[PDB]
Amino acid sequence: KERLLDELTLEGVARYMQSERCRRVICLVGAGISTSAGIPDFRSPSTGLYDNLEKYHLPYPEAIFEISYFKKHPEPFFALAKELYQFKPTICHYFMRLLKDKGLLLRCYTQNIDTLERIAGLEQEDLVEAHGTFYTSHCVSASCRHEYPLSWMKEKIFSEVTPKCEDCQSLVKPDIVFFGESLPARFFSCMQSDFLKVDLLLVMGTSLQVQPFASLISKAPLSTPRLLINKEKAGQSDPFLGMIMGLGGGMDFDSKKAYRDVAWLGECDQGCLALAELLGWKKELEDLVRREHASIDAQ
Amino acid sequence: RLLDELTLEGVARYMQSERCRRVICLVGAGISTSAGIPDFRSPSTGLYDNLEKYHLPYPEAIFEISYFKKHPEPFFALAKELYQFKPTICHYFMRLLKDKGLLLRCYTQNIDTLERIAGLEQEDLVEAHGTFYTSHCVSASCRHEYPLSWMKEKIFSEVTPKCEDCQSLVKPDIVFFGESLPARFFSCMQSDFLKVDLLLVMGTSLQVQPFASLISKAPLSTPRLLINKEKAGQSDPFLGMIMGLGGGMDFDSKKAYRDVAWLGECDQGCLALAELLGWKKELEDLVRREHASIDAQ
Ligand SMILES: Nc1ncnc2c1ncn2[C@@H]1O[C@H](COP(=O)(O)OP(=O)(O)OC[C@H]2O[C@H](O)[C@H](O)[C@@H]2O)[C@@H](O)[C@H]1O
Ligand SMILES: Nc1ncnc2c1ncn2[C@@H]1O[C@H](COP(=O)(O)OP(=O)(O)OC[C@H]2O[C@H](O)[C@H](O)[C@@H]2O)[C@@H](O)[C@H]1O
Ligand SMILES: [Zn+2]
Ligand SMILES: [Zn+2]
Repeated sequence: KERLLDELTLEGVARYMQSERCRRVICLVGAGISTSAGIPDFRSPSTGLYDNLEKYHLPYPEAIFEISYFKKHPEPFFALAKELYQFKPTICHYFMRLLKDKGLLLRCYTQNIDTLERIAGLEQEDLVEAHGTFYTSHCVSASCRHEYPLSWMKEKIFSEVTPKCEDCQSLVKPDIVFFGESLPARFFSCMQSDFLKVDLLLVMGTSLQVQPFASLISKAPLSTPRLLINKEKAGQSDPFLGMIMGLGGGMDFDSKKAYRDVAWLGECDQGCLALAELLGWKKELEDLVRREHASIDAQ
Repeated sequence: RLLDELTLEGVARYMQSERCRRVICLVGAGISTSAGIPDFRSPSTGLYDNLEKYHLPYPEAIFEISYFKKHPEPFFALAKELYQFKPTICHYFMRLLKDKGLLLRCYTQNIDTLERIAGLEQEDLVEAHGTFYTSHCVSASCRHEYPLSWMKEKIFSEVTPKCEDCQSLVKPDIVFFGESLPARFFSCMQSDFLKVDLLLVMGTSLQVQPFASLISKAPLSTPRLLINKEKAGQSDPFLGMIMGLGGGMDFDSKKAYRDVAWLGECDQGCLALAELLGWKKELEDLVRREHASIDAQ
């Protein structure tokens, strides 16, 4: 339990990052880093997806990604799946690409399934897609588990055909993680190793409202500084009934005892630009975004 | 490793040793079922399966602070509909721990007061999910306290309570979803869990935070005995899990070292351990005496 930051501010963190002790950075990201791109997050008021599902007549919004409700009524999820089937990465994404190219990125653990991380240039080794992906789909039966490709899933989706296994006739779904579902093994293999020697955590665009992902901030050493770049504070709350975080497993930005957590409130993109400038990468970042976006438009 | 075998017998042997000086009990609604009080989440019998008459979006809503401010009628309806019972053998076993200087603390999620009626004192107790005894206005600015008498009159009168000052809702200090827990929970927690030699967990599903976190707060060497109808706290990780990652029980893996599950009724598990400890007759005599006294208006 050591304080490495000279001051609990973005500036202090930048200074720390340009030190030699800071070699390994883990990024923890959610849907907030993609809103600037046109993709809605989940729990933002009025705007968020969970406030926009009335037409599916769910008992509650999370039901649409809940494995039991799904097996019982899979039609809504696939309707929503086609209703929301291109986007470009954000400055946040390319800031993470920069971290990678500057040899500071041990890993990015993401809750998103938009693939903007890959598109931003991150490779699979760099990525833990904590909540799955659409690229591959599987028959839900544990015996069968027959794999099916993205082309097949699309066909079924836009063909408005509820996918079934050609073999067992069971339901087939994309390997995105539903509530009640187990997370990809890679999530666990990479976590056991990654968090033992991490020098900085960068949390961005997440409300930290789901487990086990929320536990990740607790897995880092107590000395490891943690910076949240988010429109609102997350992970900091007094203990209340139904809280997601484990007791003492959250962030401490403001208490008298606060020593390693820093909260920059605003758009992810602007926090990333600010940090870059403090680091001296602002024009390199800008040029990376203009170039990549340009190269994208050409396609 | 402190337990010689992961069995009730190994726990009893450990408890008779000199290394077991302080015991913390963690209890839930399952320790009160044998007295006629239903739990929350047991299928069909549990309360959350018996709230259809209130037409809730989900059962927990009836104890959720937001739905409550929007729709306070169902709660009070239930509050009078569920407004006497006697403590069970499990409660008196905890009283027995108290009488033998082994009980550091009992943390309870229950609000039925059978722990007090059973003979536990305020200092022995952490009522983690509050109490019906006192009631407060929901406004943080107001926070006008009201007595049990006030709340009863209002409830049995079918009168939705309002604050005399701000006209906002008034509710008993039982902890709803979204509500902060009593400060004493955290103050007692910080000190208690540095010096606990045994966790005894009874009659809870460990499905709500921050109470579920308490098992992770104990030292890694401290044995943990669950006495419950079903195994609790031991699950593979999944999206939506309540437990923090690695914060649960390990009864059955190859790496298990300290956690033991005794599956059955709480009263029978307490009788079995008592027997093992040589306290069974003393326990049965305590229960008989105190129940007799109770019957005596
Ligand atoms: N443009 C932005 N700039 C900065 N912060 C933002 C921005 N947009 C949103 N935020 C903040 O970003 C946060 C977004 O909160 P949430 O929408 O809950 O997204 P999640 O990724 O954490 O959801 C996790 C899981 O929940 C689901 O069940 C799925 O399983 C998901 O995988 C909020 O604090 C916003 O204020
Ligand atoms: N007679 C019995 N003997 C042994 N175990 C029993 C018995 N009866 C029930 N059980 C077990 O007892 C366990 C009771 O499970 P739950 O019904 O969730 O009660 P909680 O106290 O943990 O609820 C915690 C909070 O949740 C609410 O929101 C309130 O806020 C509560 O404070 C089950 O596993 C049964 O198998
Ligand atoms: Zn199949
Ligand atoms: Zn008031």
